Amino acid sequence: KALVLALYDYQEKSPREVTMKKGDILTLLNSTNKDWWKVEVNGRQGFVPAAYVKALD
Ligand SMILES: [N+]
Repeated sequence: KALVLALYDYQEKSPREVTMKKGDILTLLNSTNKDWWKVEVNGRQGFVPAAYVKALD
């Protein structure tokens, strides 16, 4: 699966979200929504704002 780059820190604020740090390389799981993408960070999966990551490939 594709990788995305965290452009900002984001702290999860709902049970379906996940936290990321700027510079993190996240695995993209689902980009079907315009605003929230499902990613894998560490060993957690959840949603982060699509604007706060950049797809690499
Ligand atoms: N998290």
